[PDB]
Amino acid sequence: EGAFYTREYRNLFKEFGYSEAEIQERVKDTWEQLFGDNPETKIYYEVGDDLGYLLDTGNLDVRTEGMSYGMMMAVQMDRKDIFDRIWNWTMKNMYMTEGVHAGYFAWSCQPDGTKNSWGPAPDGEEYFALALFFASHRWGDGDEQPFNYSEQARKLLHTCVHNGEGGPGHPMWNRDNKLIKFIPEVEFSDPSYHLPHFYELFSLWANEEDRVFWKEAAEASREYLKIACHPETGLAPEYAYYDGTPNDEKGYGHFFSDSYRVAANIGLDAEWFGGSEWSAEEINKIQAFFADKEPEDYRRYKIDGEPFEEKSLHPVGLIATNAMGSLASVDGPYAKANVDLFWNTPVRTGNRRYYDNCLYLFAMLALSGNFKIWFP
Ligand SMILES: O[C@@H]1[C@@H](O)[C@H](O)OC[C@H]1O
Ligand code: NI
Repeated sequence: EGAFYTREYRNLFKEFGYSEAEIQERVKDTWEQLFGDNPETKIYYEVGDDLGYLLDTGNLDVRTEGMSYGMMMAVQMDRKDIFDRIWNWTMKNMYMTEGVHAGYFAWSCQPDGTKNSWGPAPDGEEYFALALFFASHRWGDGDEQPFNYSEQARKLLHTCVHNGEGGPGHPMWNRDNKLIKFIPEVEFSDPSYHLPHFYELFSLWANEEDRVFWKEAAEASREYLKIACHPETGLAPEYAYYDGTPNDEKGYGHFFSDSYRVAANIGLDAEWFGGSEWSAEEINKIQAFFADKEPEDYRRYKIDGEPFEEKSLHPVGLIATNAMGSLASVDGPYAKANVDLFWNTPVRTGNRRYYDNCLYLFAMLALSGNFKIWFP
């Protein structure tokens, strides 16, 4: 039974022989390297006395993906000051009050706050919402907006499901199949975007009129992942049609950057809401596929396993996600090897560190039993 029921979180590092002391030190060090004053590795930048943001070092922009990640990270680390700085920046510079996407958040902004687009990224919206629910539960709803956390979360999720009824907007979930979409105006998805465990919680805290829908979304996402992941390799494409097959129209139909998060999501869902036969077997397939492969040689692969000449742009993130997946198969034949590989992998430096490091800290929290559900 998941931690949702027991309220006890598995410390996989510890179960695999690591000392509690070293684990505690490592988790804190990972945090400082990302949010502290460590230019070579940090991804979080403070601005003034009330603003802050995560920088996509590789594209020199601020993404809701990063901001939502930063907020989730801050609440897990019980750092309201960081959470508030980031959320404040998001509402001030990313929240859109105009255009067909009003009510959502511009997916990419320049460091000075200027919007690069008026299009949103659904995976950011879903992270903002849960992060906000957790903030409300850990610290309580702030008196002045937009710090009225739970109200902002329910408000945002309302838009995500009902947008397009009272106007020209589009919902972020297809109302018929209950599946999250790549972006509001398309009818296809992105496997890494599916977070059944997040929806389960939304089915408890979102507006009551949508609680049934969210329970249905969680179930729909679990089924979706079964058809999206290759049956032999376990690899999922970055983009995929609702039918499950890859959408390679623009080159996103293979196993690359986006895809890595699938294994992490499966792991966290298993820890929160319980393991499943499918999840364990899925992780065993992915890890098995990488068992005879060296990090320095990780490539972009077709989901059937065929290798491209191109190397993985974020091999450290891949390592972190495969390790985090071990939560869905603690007795798997490669579980220990993956956790050890991650432990022996340093936080990344360079202009491509952003994505790797985000996946890195999430894996560190989850594997140490510190990526928890915060109840009212
Ligand atoms: O924003 C991320 C980008 O920084 C990385 O390079 O590829 C995956 C994206 O999600
Ligand atoms: Ni030590």
